[PDB]
Amino acid sequence: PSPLMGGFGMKHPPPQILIKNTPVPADPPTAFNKDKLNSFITQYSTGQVSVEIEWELQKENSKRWNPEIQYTSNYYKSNNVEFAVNTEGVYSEPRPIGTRYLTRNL
Amino acid sequence: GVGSSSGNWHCDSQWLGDRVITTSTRTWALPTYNNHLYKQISNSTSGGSSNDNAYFGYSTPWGYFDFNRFHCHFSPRDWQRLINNNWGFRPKRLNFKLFNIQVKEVTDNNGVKTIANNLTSTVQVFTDSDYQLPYVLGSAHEGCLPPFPADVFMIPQYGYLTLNDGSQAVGRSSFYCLEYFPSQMLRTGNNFQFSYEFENVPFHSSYAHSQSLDRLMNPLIDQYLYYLSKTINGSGQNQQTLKFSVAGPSNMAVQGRNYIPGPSYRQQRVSTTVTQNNNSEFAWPGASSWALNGRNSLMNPGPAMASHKEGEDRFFPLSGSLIFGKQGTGRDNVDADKVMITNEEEIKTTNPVATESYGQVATNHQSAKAQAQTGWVQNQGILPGMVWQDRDVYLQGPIWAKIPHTDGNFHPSPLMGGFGMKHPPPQILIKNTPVPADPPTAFNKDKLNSFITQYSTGQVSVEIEWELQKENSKRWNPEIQYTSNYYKSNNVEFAVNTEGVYSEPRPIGTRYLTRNL
Amino acid sequence: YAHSQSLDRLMNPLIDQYLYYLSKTINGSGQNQQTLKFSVAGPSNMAVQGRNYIPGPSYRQQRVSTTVTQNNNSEFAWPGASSWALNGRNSLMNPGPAMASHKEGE
Repeated sequence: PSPLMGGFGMKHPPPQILIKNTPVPADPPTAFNKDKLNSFITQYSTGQVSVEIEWELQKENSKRWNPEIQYTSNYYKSNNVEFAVNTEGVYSEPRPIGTRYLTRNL
Repeated sequence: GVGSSSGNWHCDSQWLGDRVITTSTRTWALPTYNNHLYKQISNSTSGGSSNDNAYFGYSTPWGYFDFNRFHCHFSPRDWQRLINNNWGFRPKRLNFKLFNIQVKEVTDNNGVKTIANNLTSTVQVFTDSDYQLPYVLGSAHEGCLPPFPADVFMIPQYGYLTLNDGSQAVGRSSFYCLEYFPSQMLRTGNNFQFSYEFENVPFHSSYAHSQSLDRLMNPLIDQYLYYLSKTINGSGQNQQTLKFSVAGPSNMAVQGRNYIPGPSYRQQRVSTTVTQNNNSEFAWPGASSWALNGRNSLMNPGPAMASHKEGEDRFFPLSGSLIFGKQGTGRDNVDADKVMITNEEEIKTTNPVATESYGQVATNHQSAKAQAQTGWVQNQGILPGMVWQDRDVYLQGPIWAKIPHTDGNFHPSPLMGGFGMKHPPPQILIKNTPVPADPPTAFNKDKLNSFITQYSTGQVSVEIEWELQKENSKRWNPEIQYTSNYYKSNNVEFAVNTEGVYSEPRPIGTRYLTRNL
Repeated sequence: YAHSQSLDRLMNPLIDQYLYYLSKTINGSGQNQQTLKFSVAGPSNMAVQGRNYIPGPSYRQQRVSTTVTQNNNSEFAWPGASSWALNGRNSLMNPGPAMASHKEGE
């Protein structure tokens, strides 16, 4: 049951976290009306969110003699730095990076 | 504190063996009522009326909290669980919370409305725990908690009636000031709560009978009792005789019985196929009613009686059943497709049909001359040996009522359905404390007439524990159960539509399982 | 004590009921005008509201005026009286079930 787009398949994954601004009615009429209130004060909210994940690693103990292939940046000069902001403040990711650079036997 | 919440949102149901605990939270808004005043009201102030509609009373600046409807506590799925699996239920415990109070002030300039917080204002709340105020709950009024938990609702205004003579009052009339009670005062940051234990009440019967009261005998064995079967030998003069026969399976109508159907008060019969009705106006003139001090009141819904015979579900008693409105239905002269008419067909096994005579009685002495004469019984009171069922309760219907404080009563189950209690859940009264505007700088003895425009909002929570009575039937074949229909439709029943409006498409009773007599 | 409320006046005079009542059976004058119209029972029509409790039992009595000229010019003390029978003997229903003596102003 490994997910086909990649990753870890779990029967009990991290739960969904749901959030909502509590409605605040505007001034109701001074005579009773049984219909649900339709007039509300315009509101929004802001805040900080933190997520901390501990990951377990599995180290390599290869006996390969020659050097491996490694992900690296290229020294050649360019207008911008890869994985940084440009002059207008926009961050970008210039390429997809996988995980398979070290090698193992079958 | 201002920046700390006074309570959390609690809304679910727990099914714990023979108990179920329901919890509901809603958002409410409370305006200022009556400009903070007590006003005398009457049909004179309403514009006049007939004698049957005259009244005298008072409206107050207070509002009140009502949750006396089953959909305030049960979701449709929870109601399905309850009614498909239990013979009975009753309420045991109640807990009530009021929290997250917000008071807002409104300022209206020439062309702009500004709403701001008033951090130092208060709301007053109290419970009528000694039952000293007129009890207006138990009259099937609007203003309860909405069925859908996301709907924000407006708190209804409190008012009451007292003794009247036309539009005038007599010396026996009572005036009540609600400020003459101790109440808790809450700023934004305070909360209110209380607990209540229900009286011991009988379980509601969430079952139908699989036997009829006139079919309780063994269909294979004769009785050892005889009945008169013939009075004349044959055609001709002077043929008088007395012949007796054993009552048995071939003649079940004449068998001796130990118990008889309950009381009746006949209603007029109305067909939903309008062409079958008489071409005249008979809604008021043809209705059953009772009189009190010269005033006529509709007998509505009246004693619990079966709505119709077998195969006559198009007929309904004129004012013998609860009629609910569909979502979006108006208030004046709406068509039959806009309303929902309940039917108490499940009680036809013990209760007489609402639109029929109870039976026949002898009205003379036959002799050799007068023949035997009988008369119809249109209203039959209680007799020893009578059995009956009470009216069913509905997901949209009321839960409890207060039994009037009187010398005597009989079977005080409320006639619109539910649990009758001498000490029901108390009334909960709430009001925004008046905040005067700027007073003059010279003393004036008159009471202040200028106030800051304010309203309040908050959350309310109600938790009820209910005791259940489980079925242990030995019936072999499967029962009837409430179910949804698989066939496709534009909307889902008991859900919202594309515009966000929740609706309840039908009334749901409680009587699907079966029991013997 | 006496009651300061009437059994037919126990409702809130400001709020409608959520129950309907049949209000019209004919559209208007003429033939074949049958219809069914329903209305909300509210403060304007208190006589048709649904109620939970009803007045106690009755056993009707003959009415006698202390202004004698208003009474019928005949003897009706025994013949017009309410009674019950037991083993062929008639007894006056006296005083009988507890009922209100008269209407308002009578």
